[PDB]
Amino acid sequence: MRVLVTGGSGYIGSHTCVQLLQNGHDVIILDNLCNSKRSVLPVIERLGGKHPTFVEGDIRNEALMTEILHDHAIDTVIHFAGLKAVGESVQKPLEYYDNNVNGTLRLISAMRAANVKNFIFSSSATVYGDNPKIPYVESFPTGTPQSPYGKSKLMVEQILTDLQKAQPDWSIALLRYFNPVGAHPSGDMGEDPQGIPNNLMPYIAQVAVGRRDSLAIFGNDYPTEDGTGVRDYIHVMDLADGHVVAMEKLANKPGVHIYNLGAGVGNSVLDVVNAFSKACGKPVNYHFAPRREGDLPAYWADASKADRELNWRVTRTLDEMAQDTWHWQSRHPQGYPD
Amino acid sequence: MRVLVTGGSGYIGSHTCVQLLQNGHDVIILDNLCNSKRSVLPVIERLGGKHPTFVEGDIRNEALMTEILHDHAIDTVIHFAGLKAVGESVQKPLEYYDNNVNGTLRLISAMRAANVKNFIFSSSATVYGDNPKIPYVESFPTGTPQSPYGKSKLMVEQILTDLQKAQPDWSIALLRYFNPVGAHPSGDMGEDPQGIPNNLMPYIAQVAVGRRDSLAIFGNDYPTEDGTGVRDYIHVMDLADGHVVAMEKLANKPGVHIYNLGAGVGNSVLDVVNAFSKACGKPVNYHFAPRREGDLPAYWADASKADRELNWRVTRTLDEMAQDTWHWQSRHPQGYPD
Ligand SMILES: NC(=O)c1ccc[n+]([C@@H]2O[C@H](COP(=O)([O-])OP(=O)(O)OC[C@H]3O[C@@H](n4cnc5c(N)ncnc54)[C@H](O)[C@@H]3O)[C@@H](O)[C@H]2O)c1
Ligand SMILES: NC(=O)c1ccc[n+]([C@@H]2O[C@H](COP(=O)([O-])OP(=O)(O)OC[C@H]3O[C@@H](n4cnc5c(N)ncnc54)[C@H](O)[C@@H]3O)[C@@H](O)[C@H]2O)c1
Ligand SMILES: O=c1ccn([C@@H]2O[C@H](COP(=O)(O)OP(=O)(O)O)[C@@H](O)[C@H]2O)c(=O)[nH]1
Ligand SMILES: O=c1ccn([C@@H]2O[C@H](COP(=O)(O)OP(=O)(O)O)[C@@H](O)[C@H]2O)c(=O)[nH]1
Ligand code: NA
Ligand code: NA
Ligand code: NA
Ligand code: NA
Repeated sequence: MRVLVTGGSGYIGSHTCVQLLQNGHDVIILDNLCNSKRSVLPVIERLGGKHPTFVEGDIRNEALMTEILHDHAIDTVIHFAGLKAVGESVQKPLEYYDNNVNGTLRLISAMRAANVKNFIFSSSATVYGDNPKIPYVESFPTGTPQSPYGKSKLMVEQILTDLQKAQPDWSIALLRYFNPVGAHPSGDMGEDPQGIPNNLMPYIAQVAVGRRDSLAIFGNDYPTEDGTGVRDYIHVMDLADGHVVAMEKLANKPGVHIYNLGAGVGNSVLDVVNAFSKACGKPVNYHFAPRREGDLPAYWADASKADRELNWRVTRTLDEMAQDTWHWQSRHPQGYPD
Repeated sequence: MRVLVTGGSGYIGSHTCVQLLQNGHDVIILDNLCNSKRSVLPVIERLGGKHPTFVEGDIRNEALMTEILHDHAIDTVIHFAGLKAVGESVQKPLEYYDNNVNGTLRLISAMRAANVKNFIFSSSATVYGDNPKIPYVESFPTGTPQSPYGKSKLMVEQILTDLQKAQPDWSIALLRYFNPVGAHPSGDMGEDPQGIPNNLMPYIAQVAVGRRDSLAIFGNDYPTEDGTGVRDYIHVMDLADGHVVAMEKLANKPGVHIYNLGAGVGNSVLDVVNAFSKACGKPVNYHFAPRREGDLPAYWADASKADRELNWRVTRTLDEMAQDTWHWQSRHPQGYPD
């Protein structure tokens, strides 16, 4: 199929592009480079084994999106583009609503204009809000996300749902992500955050590579087995594969298809730390710090629906997640070149 | 004060502009004329007793909004501009999210750019969602609106709330409207809907003027005293006054100030019909039809907060609402001239 991958040069999108190309799809990447570099492009092509077309541009530019869509006879769109720093979202709400809410709105309006009706959206477990029932199941009513970031995702899910009701020929997949970690097994493609990493894995990795002193573990008094927060970690390669399957199986199948994409099990902060120390060959330095504002103690996905309906399930392990991350971090300590 | 009134040429905004001018404020009206006519302008000036500046333009145009704001040294913004046909919103969701969500986002981003930090937003009782507890109180957590229109309003309230948290010097009033009816007592300014009116009052008025056959009363089997739906009707003049007070009293008072603006009591469809028959001097023709999709049986506002904090309360009656409406309808059967 002809697929437009917005945010295609970023973390999850890069890996997704590789798997898409491996599957022989024609890929057009759209990215504004606010959080990624052109240097990942040749890596995508090499690992994907096929050239993906790249367009530098912004999802907010409806006219350009329309042009791209038509120009490339796109059949389906995978939408990864947006902002995702939770804390920053609290500080700069407008930029989040603009990039995420308006950004998606501009893109789907362009789709309408171009007659494209298959969409895959990068959603989030934040949409469940403060749900005491774990694991989280797609059948659960959404809650109230605590940050502007979380809210922006839930708002987009609602807008897409309304759009589908109004244009019932559309196929829209709402893929709810949990905690994506890992890197392509080659060690040549991975997460390349700028500045202080907000997520656990990359932070640990930077401590391990020697850039940082100690990992601050946010809270050690939660009602979990070891007192640290528990999450559902998923290897970016499994996530990428889930996207290829969803795209292939849902294209032209009218409806709003919601799926949690996660491993279906929880791991604590210590479990992750331990796996990484094991991977890197040295004990990762860490200390206990106060709980992080707005954090939930524990949650993980219920991934039965994706297994059942798409025949998709994770295959990589937590150790692999840590190992692949360390491999990338260590092979490319400065990330992608400028 | 110097106030920018978006949607100023529409129903509620026109009346608000009149009262603002009467209070000696300098008013700048911004409207795209998608649901109003330039012919209301001279009426606003005449009834307001002072000239309001008018700019034809769109809230979505951030650059223009910014320019206006600066050019006119605006101190505060009253935001009435947006789309509000509920049924159409279900059919054309994108236009609603764009005009309402993105439209407000563009406007407040322009405000940021221009250093304007006082805002008044036209909110809605739809934000309470399907709340069984009536009357509705500001202290109630919001619910889930059933239409794209309802959702767009709640999304804006959330975005504004986040904005205020991030720029705590801002003063933002979330004015939740219930069922605005009536017309300026002069009979020369009123609601001028195009095509079939969606709301009860105007529909009744068109039946009365002879344009329509019979009012279809949506449902007669609700758990209400007479079996018809019950709502909180508020005279547009009281609503207008509430806006002047809110603007004057909340300017430069940091926070998110939420107030329901309603009469605080409920009236059924039959009560409204009866009041109008009385006003127009002839029995209004009507029949019972099936319930309207998504309608709630009964709800009204709890307006104690506005009374207490702003010393504001309604003063016009249901009869006045009907009378003023008939007066306008009858004096100007073709509405505002083209
Ligand atoms: N739990 C969660 O909510 C969860 C977990 C991770 C990622 N996600 C979502 O998955 C998506 C991909 O995440 P990621 O980790 O790859 O992040 P990322 O920052 O690496 O990728 C996003 C890409 O979008 C691009 N971009 C940003 N705004 C843009 C715009 N306006 N126009 C064009 N390009 C733009 C960036 O330059 C970047 O290459 C995002 O939507 C993210 O919010 C959600
Ligand atoms: N229960 C409720 O939710 C409730 C009741 C009535 C009205 N309201 C809200 O109050 C406001 C005023 O309502 P009204 O009855 O006066 O409606 P209205 O249609 O008469 O007024 C809206 C005005 O906004 C203008 N407009 C629309 N989109 C615009 C845009 N993108 N840029 C510039 N101008 C634009 C229209 O031309 C019109 O003059 C609206 O926001 C409406 O949704 C809410
Ligand atoms: O420097 C860090 C980053 C994260 N965490 C914890 O690691 C888990 C995952 O955090 P992350 O921010 O990566 O993603 P989230 O689960 O919030 O989407 C949570 O329990 C966080 O409290 C931590 O202790 N230190
Ligand atoms: O042609 C109409 C319009 C409205 N209504 C009823 O009148 C009340 C107010 O309807 P409206 O659409 O004006 O506003 P809402 O309360 O939905 O905001 C509700 O009980 C509607 O079911 C009716 O019976 N016939
Ligand atoms: Na429809
Ligand atoms: Na670098
Ligand atoms: Na802040
Ligand atoms: Na007319």
